[PDB]
Amino acid sequence: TYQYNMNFEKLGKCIIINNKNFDKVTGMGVRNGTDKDAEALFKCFRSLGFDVIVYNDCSCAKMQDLLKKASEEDHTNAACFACILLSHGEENVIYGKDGVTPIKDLTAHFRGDRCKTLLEKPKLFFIQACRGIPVEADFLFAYSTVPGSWFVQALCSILEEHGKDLEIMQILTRVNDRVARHFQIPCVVSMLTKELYFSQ
Amino acid sequence: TYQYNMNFEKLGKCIIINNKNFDKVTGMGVRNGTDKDAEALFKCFRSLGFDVIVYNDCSCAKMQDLLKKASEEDHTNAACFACILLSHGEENVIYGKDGVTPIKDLTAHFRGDRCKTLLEKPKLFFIQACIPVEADFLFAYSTVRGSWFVQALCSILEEHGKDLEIMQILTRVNDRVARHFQIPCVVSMLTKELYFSQ
Ligand SMILES: *SCCNC(=O)c1cc2cc(F)ccc2[nH]1
Ligand SMILES: *SCCNC(=O)c1cc2cc(F)ccc2[nH]1
Repeated sequence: TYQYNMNFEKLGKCIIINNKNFDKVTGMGVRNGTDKDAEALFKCFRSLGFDVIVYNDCSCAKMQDLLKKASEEDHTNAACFACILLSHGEENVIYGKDGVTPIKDLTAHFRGDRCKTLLEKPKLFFIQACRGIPVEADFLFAYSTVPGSWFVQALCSILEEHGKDLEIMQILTRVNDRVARHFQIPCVVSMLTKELYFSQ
Repeated sequence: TYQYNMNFEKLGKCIIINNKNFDKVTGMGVRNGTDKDAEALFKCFRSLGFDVIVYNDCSCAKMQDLLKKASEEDHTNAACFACILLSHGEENVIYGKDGVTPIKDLTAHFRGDRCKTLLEKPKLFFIQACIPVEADFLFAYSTVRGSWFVQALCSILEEHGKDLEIMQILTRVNDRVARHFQIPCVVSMLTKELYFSQ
């Protein structure tokens, strides 16, 4: 078929990492408005049919252990997997509370060879990294650099109105448009091999 | 307004850089089959409706001037623009005949403002090598008859280039080369849906 099979017991997991406060040492300030993002997103993704977990002010070691343990779960009865990262960022790196880890190490755990239960299933990453290569099939990255957040608000609004009738590329194209109309722009890196509808 | 407005005199320009033979001083081999690639691409994109021109074994400066002059042209009557790159590739950089040149420098000429006539219109880059940012750019990037990527892109486009949206085409391309076994990507900064008709 031309779209991902969605006939599973569940839609799948949605991990939200909400980093607001950072250790003085990192020279990063409070990320005001992120709670509003985190909350809109969890409500939104809950409503699509995801099982949402929300983590807050995580260390670098937590974000790593967190995701690794998620990648070691049994995803057989799930349609897909989503992870949302709201934090500080610089080229190819995301901030924990105590430092900096490469976005690539975070996503690497969900790789065909190390996460057999999610093979041929979409793995979704929405990164909202304010202050500034995992090349494998069925990955998708929605990265935004624009400083709740415009990107996050737009994602949520389009998703709650069209989440069940549009394909992700359509959703995220529309998102790109309105963070663009508010006037930087978000992007989308797709390695997807089918079309993705969150419905049945 | 959910789709890019295609109502113009022409679809637009489509430059093809087809680098096969490389200057000794780079120790880069003959890219056999890149000619079957470039011919496949020419016929396909011409059939979509692009004004296609093919340039062979371009040097680094040729590639730069090609694209700068290209951006300097008047694009008032065109729906969009498309560049296809067939070469050797490393990290964020293409090869000319006479060495290497960074991808971004090629697209820099087409930015939001340096090419005011292409503003609000899709600039498509199809790269087959073996940042940067901005509204209405799209990259289809691959690593490896001709290459599996090209062969897939041409077949799907020959068949659905007139009824499917750009992202649907490229997703099918992705799936197709994946079936053969690396995987092509799509970087999208598009703000609308893209159809090659109406
Ligand atoms: S929002 C994605 C950020 N930029 C990239 O990751 C990127 C740009 C680009 C351009 C190319 F020609 C090929 C690959 C590529 N990745
Ligand atoms: S074909 C593109 C290869 N990888 C990238 O260019 C890439 C991956 C990635 C992941 C992100 F979270 C953000 C941007 C990004 N570009």
